[PDB]
Amino acid sequence: AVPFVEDWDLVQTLGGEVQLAVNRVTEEAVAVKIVDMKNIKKEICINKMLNHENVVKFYGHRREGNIQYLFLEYCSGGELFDRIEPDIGMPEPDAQRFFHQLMAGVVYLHGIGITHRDIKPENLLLDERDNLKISDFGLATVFRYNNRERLLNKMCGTLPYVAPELLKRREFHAEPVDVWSCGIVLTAMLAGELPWDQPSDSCQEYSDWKEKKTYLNPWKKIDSAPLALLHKILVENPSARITIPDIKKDRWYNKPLKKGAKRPRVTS
Ligand SMILES: CCn1c(=O)c2c(C)n[nH]c2c2ccccc21
Repeated sequence: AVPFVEDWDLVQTLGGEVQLAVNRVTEEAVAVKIVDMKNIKKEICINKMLNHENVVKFYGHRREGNIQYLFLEYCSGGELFDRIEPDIGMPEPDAQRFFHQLMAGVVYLHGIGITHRDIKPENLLLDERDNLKISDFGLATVFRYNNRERLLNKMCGTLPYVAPELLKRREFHAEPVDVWSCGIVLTAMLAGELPWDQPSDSCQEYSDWKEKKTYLNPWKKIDSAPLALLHKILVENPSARITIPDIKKDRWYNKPLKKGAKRPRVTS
């Protein structure tokens, strides 16, 4: 009915490319991922299955020849990456809250049989109230279908975030890989640095971690409570690695640290 409601002005480059689009009539904002098909099909397919408060909402897609347009939730708070101060990290209570939200999103995805495969701060966006949303399902895949798990073998992800089994084994379970990358994200949040270029014994920093030399860099900056959680996540053997239901029982995970968003108040 309302004449111009389907018109969106592309106002600014967010990061093919991602454009911030604003509705001509309502002024509602959305992100438009523009992909020059000249993976997308899978990405759209996967997005249509998604509906969760810690996952970037998918509004739809439009053809237009060789260009694919994916309409996605706009996250005005930007990337989590930008909230991490180099060599420092961020306040522990903030890191805990983002970690809780990240686990909520991951539990949701795993519950529907989807693995993201590329969790890292660049792919974790923040809304207007600093709620974290998992983004970019370009590398995502179905690991469970009709209640049967399929083992993965494709090497996907980003080296500093990738689990060591993906470098050492032909096949591996999907879920522990996403848990591992969440561990590296937690490290980045608390220390403002990545612990190693990749989880290989040829990597001095990685061997040092396996030898428990936590008086070294990023580890010494942590705090014993979140560090004990990291000791459970960053375990080389994915079969021994902590699972999400057990992360949710962790002492640090459950430690009261952060006050809720401060609301207006006065005194009489
Ligand atoms: C360029 C990376 N990027 C996105 O991909 C995206 C999406 C999708 N929604 N909101 C954003 C977004 C918002 C602020 C800054 C970067 C962003």
